[PDB]
Amino acid sequence: GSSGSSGPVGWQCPGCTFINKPTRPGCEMCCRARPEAYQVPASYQPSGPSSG
Ligand SMILES: [Zn+2]
Repeated sequence: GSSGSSGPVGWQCPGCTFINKPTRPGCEMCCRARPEAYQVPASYQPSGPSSG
């Protein structure tokens, strides 16, 4: 495969290669379901704001 290809986050749509957030199991462009094969880093958050 590719040596050191971490790149940006999110799973690249297996159809439109649309780097979709690691929290969105679906696509936005071709709304093509997320490829189960892919792997998401458990214990992940949308990085929401805090401190009111
Ligand atoms: Zn897509």
